[PDB]
Amino acid sequence: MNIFEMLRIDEGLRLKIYKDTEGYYTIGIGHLLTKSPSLNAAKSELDKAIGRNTNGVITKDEAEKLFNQDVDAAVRGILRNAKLKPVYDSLDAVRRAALINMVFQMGETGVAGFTNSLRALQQKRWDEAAVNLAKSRWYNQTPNRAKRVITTFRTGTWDAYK
Ligand SMILES: [Cl-]
Ligand SMILES: [Cl-]
Repeated sequence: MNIFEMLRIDEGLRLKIYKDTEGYYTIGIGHLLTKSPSLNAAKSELDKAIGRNTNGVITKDEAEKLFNQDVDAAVRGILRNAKLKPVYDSLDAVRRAALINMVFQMGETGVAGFTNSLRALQQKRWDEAAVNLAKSRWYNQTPNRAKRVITTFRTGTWDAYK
């Protein structure tokens, strides 16, 4: 298992514009298009993203290309974030994947704010981190996905995804 596979399971794959868990227009494998309430605005952001008039539909290859960029951007924002990088550098391969998942989902800023959980992860206090991560709007809005990531940090295995 790896990051791609992991996120592919958490986000799914949709080839037409859809609303995410927050009601925002999205496409592909969790590619957010816009927070605006307008489908037209979504369609425009979509064509700009793919470089063609899509009519709000893309192909699988196109979804995968957006995914590749998105995963890459997430890793890179982790590496540039002064709060995130030290954490990521301290972790093993499997837990690094869980930090990337959260960043993909919530954005770097959102993640950099789990101050307390970051500190526990960095100190390798697994159970403490897991408990703290659960006290979040994140866990209350998307509990099954959050439990999966949390278990990942707790155990350092892919068990939650098999
Ligand atoms: Cl260490
Ligand atoms: Cl809470």
